[PDB]
Amino acid sequence: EKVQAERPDTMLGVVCGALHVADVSLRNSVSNFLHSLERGQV
Repeated sequence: EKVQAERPDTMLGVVCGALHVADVSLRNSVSNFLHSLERGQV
C-alpha cells in the first residue's frame, strides 16, 4: 500500500537499538558479576 512511513532514519534507528541492547546486556552482566562477588565467589 506504500504506507510504511513515519520511520526514523535507518542510521539513527540501528544506532539506538544497538545502544539499548548493549546497555541492557552490560547492566545485567555487571549486576550478576557483582552478585557473584558478594557471595564469596571469584
